Amino acid sequence: ANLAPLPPHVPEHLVFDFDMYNPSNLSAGVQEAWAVLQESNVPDLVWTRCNGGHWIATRGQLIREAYEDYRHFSSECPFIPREAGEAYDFIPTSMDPPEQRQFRALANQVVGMPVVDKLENRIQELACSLIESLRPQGQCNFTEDYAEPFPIRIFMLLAGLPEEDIPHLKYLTDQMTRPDGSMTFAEAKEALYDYLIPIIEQRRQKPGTDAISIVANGQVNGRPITSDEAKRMCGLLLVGGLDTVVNFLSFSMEFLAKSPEHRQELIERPERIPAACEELLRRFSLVADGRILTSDYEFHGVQLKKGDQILLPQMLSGLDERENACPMHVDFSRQKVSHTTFGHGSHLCLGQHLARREIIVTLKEWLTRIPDFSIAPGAQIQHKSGIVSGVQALPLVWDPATTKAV
Ligand code: HEM
Repeated sequence: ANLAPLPPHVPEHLVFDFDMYNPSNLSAGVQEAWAVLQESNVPDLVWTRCNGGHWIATRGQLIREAYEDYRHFSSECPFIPREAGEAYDFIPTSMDPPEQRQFRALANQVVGMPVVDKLENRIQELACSLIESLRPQGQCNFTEDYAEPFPIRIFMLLAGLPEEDIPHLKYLTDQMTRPDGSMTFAEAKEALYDYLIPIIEQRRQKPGTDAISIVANGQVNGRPITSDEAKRMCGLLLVGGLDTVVNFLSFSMEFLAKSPEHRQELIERPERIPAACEELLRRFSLVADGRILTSDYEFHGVQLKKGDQILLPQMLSGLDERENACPMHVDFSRQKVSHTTFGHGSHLCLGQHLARREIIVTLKEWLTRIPDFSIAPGAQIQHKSGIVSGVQALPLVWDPATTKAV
């Protein structure tokens, strides 16, 4: 890899060239690959020369800490590389309190608990339809057959966007989280905003009841939201809607496809599913963004310099043995599932209730109809890493004679 020149103020012993877009031991799994940052030979706060050079807090306590101190760690540049953090202007994430506060309130109206509760029937229906549709096939490509359509259509439904725009939209968000080099972030950004601008003006003239209409005609600071702000808020919703649960579902199903005992457990004790959901969210956490130093600052003995970027992997907190014993083992009965999978501080994920709902429904509905399944033989499952990690393909197979329509 191409390392960037070690800045003068960075100690050589703090260097650890970890590449968040292509971790060295990715073949062992993306979480495993990131967990190497937590080995004994790695300091708690290191500096990677990769992707332009930036710090990485490797421990749950430091990640939580930095996330709570927005005064030193600004959300103004939350992505690595720097070009990505700059071209990034999403709302409410590119804002630090108290500003993001109002915008966070409005985004909550469109994805908050009340919306989720109201959409629960639709969510349940879709899961049941998708699964009953596959149950007899005796096989499927989970990533394209379920993980993608289930959450995305629910989001398209909630946003009032045609399911026909999904391919184009999904490619653009994936470009922002796991860049393939085809275009810069600013370009993926633009392409995404190009799609929204007309829609926003449209729903501004003729407001509807969809999320985009609600956002576009919402109010912030006691006054109306601008088209720009509406667009920046919606760009983020698109990413959360098309590139989060979509990826997380595959990590969990890959796992269940190999854990017959874990499946049996939720089959018999469905009351355990919400706990299983939280534990899988810990073990298969997948997000990693960060902050930018607002000024020179000494953190846990390390001298941080104004302008310095620091990755605070939400993914690492719950994997930290200091936070959970035997962090790599999945135990649905963990007395306390500690994690920051949905973030920490003033930017706690607003779509986590929807995510949990979607996850719990999948677990229940899938295991009901298709209790016994496994990964297709010879299949090699591969992961991908970035601001949000995912799974390349997930071929599953099963005996329809063991399934059952409900
Ligand atoms: C498994 C699913 C998901 C995970 C793991 C996840 C994770 C995250 C994380 C870690 C943050 C904080 C980032 C930071 O502090 O810089 C965040 C913020 C946010 N997420 Fe999610 N998210 C998920 C699903 C969703 C969904 C489905 C939506 C729906 C559009 C969504 C909407 C948001 C919003 C609006 C914010 C901004 C909150 C703020 O800045 O105050 N997320 N998400």
